[PDB]
Amino acid sequence: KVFGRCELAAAMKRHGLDNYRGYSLGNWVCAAKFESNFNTQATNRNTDGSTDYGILQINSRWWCNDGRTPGSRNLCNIPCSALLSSDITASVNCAKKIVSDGNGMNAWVAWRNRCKGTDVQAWIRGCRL
Repeated sequence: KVFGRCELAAAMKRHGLDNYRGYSLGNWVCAAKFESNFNTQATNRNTDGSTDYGILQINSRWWCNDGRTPGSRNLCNIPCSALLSSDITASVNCAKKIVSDGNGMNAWVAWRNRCKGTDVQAWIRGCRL
């Protein structure tokens, strides 16, 4: 399903992402906007054969199992399909592991290229949170 901007901000906050590892809610909303356009069902195949899943485009190379990414891991211990649910719990929980991995939100290349350093608070502006 496709979240509204404020609807996703609220859901992310409810699931504990606001200021998680020091990243304000606007960072998370901005990342989701450019990764998936707020669509939980978003998938994209990578050149190496791995696939990115869900609102935060989490990659099967490391984080989830899709049964078709040779040599990969499943560090979030979930089927990649869980990342496509209308319920964002699995995506949020896995994102918390990813952002704790060492490079912070730079793990999301779209965040680094389109969100990092910008006025990310604009993404939650006007939202009842």
